[PDB]
Amino acid sequence: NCDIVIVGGGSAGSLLAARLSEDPDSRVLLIEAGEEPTDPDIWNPAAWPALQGRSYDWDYRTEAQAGTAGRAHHWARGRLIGGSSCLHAMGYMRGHPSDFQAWVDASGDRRWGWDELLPVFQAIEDHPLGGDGIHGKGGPLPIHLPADEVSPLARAFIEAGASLGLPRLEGHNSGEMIGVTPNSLNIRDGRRVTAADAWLTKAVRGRKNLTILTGSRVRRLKLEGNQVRSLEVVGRQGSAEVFADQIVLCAGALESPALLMRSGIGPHDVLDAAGVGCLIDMPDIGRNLQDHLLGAGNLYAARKPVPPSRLQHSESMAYMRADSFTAAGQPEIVVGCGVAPIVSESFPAPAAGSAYSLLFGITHPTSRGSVRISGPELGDRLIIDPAYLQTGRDRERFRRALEASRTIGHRDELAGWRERELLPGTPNSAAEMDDFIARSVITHHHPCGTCRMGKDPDAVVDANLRLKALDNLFVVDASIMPNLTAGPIHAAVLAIAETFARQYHHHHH
Amino acid sequence: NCDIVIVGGGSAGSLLAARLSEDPDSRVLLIEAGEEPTDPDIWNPAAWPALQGRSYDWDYRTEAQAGTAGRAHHWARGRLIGGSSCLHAMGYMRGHPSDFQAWVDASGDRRWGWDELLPVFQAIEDHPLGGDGIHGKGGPLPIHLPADEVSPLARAFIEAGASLGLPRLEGHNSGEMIGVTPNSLNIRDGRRVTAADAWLTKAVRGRKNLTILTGSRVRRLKLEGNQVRSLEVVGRQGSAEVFADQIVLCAGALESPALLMRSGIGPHDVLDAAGVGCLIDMPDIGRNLQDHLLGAGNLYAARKPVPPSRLQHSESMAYMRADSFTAAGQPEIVVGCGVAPIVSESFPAPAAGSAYSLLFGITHPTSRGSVRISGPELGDRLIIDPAYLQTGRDRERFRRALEASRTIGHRDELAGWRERELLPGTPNSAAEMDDFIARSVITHHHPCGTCRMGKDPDAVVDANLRLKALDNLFVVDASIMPNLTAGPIHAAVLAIAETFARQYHHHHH
Ligand SMILES: Cc1cc2nc3c(=O)[nH]c(=O)nc-3n(C[C@H](O)[C@H](O)[C@H](O)COP(=O)(O)OP(=O)(O)OC[C@H]3O[C@@H](n4cnc5c(N)ncnc54)[C@H](O)[C@@H]3O)c2cc1C
Ligand SMILES: Cc1cc2nc3c(=O)[nH]c(=O)nc-3n(C[C@H](O)[C@H](O)[C@H](O)COP(=O)(O)OP(=O)(O)OC[C@H]3O[C@@H](n4cnc5c(N)ncnc54)[C@H](O)[C@@H]3O)c2cc1C
Repeated sequence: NCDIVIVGGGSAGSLLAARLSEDPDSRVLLIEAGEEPTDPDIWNPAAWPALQGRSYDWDYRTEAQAGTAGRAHHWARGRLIGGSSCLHAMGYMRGHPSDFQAWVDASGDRRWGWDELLPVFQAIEDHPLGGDGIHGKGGPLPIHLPADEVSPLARAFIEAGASLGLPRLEGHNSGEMIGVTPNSLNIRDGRRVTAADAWLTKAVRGRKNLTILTGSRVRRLKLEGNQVRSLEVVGRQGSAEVFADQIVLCAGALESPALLMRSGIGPHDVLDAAGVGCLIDMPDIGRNLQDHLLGAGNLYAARKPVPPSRLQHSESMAYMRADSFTAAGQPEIVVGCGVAPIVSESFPAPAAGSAYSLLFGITHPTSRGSVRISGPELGDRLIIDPAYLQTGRDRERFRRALEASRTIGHRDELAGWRERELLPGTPNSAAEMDDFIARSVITHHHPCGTCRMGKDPDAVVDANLRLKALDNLFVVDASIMPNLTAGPIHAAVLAIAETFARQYHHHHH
Repeated sequence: NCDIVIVGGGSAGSLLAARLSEDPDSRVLLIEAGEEPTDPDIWNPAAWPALQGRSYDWDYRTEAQAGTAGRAHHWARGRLIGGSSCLHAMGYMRGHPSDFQAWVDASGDRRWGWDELLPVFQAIEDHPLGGDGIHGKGGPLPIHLPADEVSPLARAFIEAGASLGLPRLEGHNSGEMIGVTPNSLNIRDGRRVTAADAWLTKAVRGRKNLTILTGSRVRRLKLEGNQVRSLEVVGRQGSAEVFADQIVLCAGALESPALLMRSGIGPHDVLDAAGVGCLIDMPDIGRNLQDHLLGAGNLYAARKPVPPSRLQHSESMAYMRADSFTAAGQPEIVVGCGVAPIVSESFPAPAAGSAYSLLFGITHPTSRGSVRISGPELGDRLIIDPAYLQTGRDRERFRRALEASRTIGHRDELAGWRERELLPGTPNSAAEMDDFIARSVITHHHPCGTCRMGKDPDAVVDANLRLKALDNLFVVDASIMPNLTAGPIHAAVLAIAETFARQYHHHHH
């Protein structure tokens, strides 16, 4: 019998399959819904917005969002070995130490603090500042600090921000995140590196104690007593039952609580509505959904042609406080330089090369949404409501983000690039700004929180990532995050899986 | 002062004048030796062999070639806006990915690899397969895939090759070059399209920051310190001095190293012999000259009249390995179907309509020749020795090419066209084959390599196309190619200029 089954071979799942199978005494099975990657374009960094909407994208549609001008949103997730890492903008941001302090407060466990995560991040990273005592050296995930390849537009953006008082950082990962810098990227020798590339190497896949099962979707967990006894797996040509001593869920922010709910584990009323028998009433499963938004966008017509970028198109995020460009601390808002004229569907697209967008957002939304299954079946669509822009705090912070973006946008340092502002123009009121923001915001693609880790009775998992009501079931992916990190969450997801991997090797047999 | 002077308005120069002047902050001067095109016949695709030997052709004469039965050869180059593109057989072949791999090995820079050149080619091309993720869409250079206009002879040729195992391709540009297909052509609405037509549009020529100076020959570059300070330009009614911050050489495979040598930059001994003072001893300038040859030809008497072709007369190149019609990979030899009885001057011409030639060649000659000035003046003839057929490898490969041609030529699929083989007949020995090949080969018109890009100390330019000994001087044309591509080199030349154009917009002010 396999000692451990991992469900979902995305970011967290790939790390786990590799790290757990390092113990030759433990048999590991990885079950992944998608196929093995065959698309060449996904290893081309500049083709990243061009692969969602394709075969290996799950492509969800949220409920209409009252906070975003009644707009419904498309959430793209990866369905292949590598998960969302094969689709991602490949930016690497650990987050800010204060982001993780709130995890310690929520979990009651210092292992989720910056100080304890430091060696964890280090184990993950192969970073050119390795030796720092801060950044990792020799880890499987390459971190690349762009310098020469940074587009001239992005450099002018960086100068604009620096001149307002933002300090110059080397990447966002030293523990200091407020400031001005090119985003660090998971790139090596010009080619993007996925979590699957980094951990699921030829050598790893060759291990006898590791089995990878692709094209295979886990439909239900089967319970006996206080334990998961088996998994029903649906494959191309039939379903089958897999037995395991320990089960780790890595299906991501949407698919993990979905699998739980299909299995009879979740809010009783939701399960009833979906026609699923309730075996374990867990009211928080699917709740506390969080995501970052980006206003698309503070659009500027360009004085000269904008090139299609030597990198990943969103080259530089400037995190900052909402009220000052000089103040330090935990970020509150962000403005990013987009070397593509990125706009939501509420706006006509400008001819390519003719314009660029400053993207603006808030780093720690207080809005909280939910996901729920609509039926027992795999193909029954999830009901996703991220509750975008529902709180006054989120709306107000968003106004400051927009203002900050326009302030950076109109700097002399960008006068070589800027012909004029196309969007928003000049709103005369909070109402008009709110309306522009509502029409412009799009997902930053960081859903998380739906199986929240916490020390309170109704949290979904405890500090050890164990589902509270059962004894051999863990959730180890974005779904457990008590709160969003300031920026992109891939690194935090990887850190979650690595601390779980360590915890596992630490206690078992 | 002009920020940039471009020398030579041929293929590379036209692209550069257009692309660089897109930055309205940079003043661009294009200096072209020829006049503006006035000859109507050069926009008639079937008149292409009829315009060389005319007013706007430079018409060089090589040294007698010991490897080609002591024959001297005529090299025709364009002298007009558009350069060699106004004279060309208008075939479009990117080359094979392995061709460019050797550029990466020579330059030490991945930007010269197929993967990096892919978007470059894409930016250039307006191709009916655009959307591919391979072929370009919307670019200034139209690529036409002939179908209905392909002559019946060429179709029979294609069938002949297909029946031996060659796969059917749609053009040569997907990354797969071995196989059978009509050549793709730079044609739109029946009319040929030059590089000048494509990039130097009315709108482009109307820009205030672009000056085009025709009838003007650059005689010398003037040096101060490690920089070019000015150019001596010779016009119809006198000479004059032009100042510039940056100088880009686009004078082509012969005229670029010539201008360098006249300027005191080149092999010290060669400059002495030509009576030019040596300011910078650069031994490789003028060396590593490469060119493709075509045997003219494997001549067949026709069973019925051969029409003067609805296209460009050489409609179909079949690239292949030398030892098998079924093997894939990088080409080694080529056989092309000529809907004209093309023969070298060593053979009497057959009456028009009475015969056709299969043209045969090797794709990657290992022979290396040289160009050198014979004096300081513009009208002092270049000494050109391409060293045709000097290596045993080139001679041996050529025998396989001839054999392949005769094998295709005698196929049942061509029995409707073939009356009998006129040339070579049947040689009984390697010696007799070598002699026939030596008398029959003519230039394919792809000279290149004379200012070779490389990472070694004595290369002429570095990976960035900057002349190694100076700080503001670039060479951006066929002269920089480390090696020939498998087929015609226009696309590669255009790719060279486009990656330079991108590199320029990327770093300056
Ligand atoms: C377009 C896009 C761009 C992004 N860019 C960035 C970025 O630039 N920087 C950053 O930090 N983050 C980025 N992210 C977010 C980051 O990629 C994700 O947060 C991270 O990959 C989450 O990892 P995960 O393990 O929680 O889930 P995933 O990586 O999504 O993995 C879940 C896996 O489980 C599989 N699965 C799901 N259900 C089942 C089932 N029932 N049975 C079997 N298998 C199943 C899925 O097919 C998938 O492989 C981006 C996300 C997207 C969509
Ligand atoms: C007859 C013929 C047919 C061809 N057919 C094909 C084909 O079918 N497919 C293909 O891919 N390739 C073909 N080629 C090759 C292709 O045309 C050339 O390789 C390509 O045009 C090279 O471009 P270039 O910029 O390096 O030089 P060119 O296009 O030759 O441009 C050089 C320019 O510099 C100018 N110049 C030179 N010296 C000076 C000076 N000192 N001062 C000012 N100006 C100067 C010249 O007048 C000319 O305009 C053909 C070539 C020929 C001759």
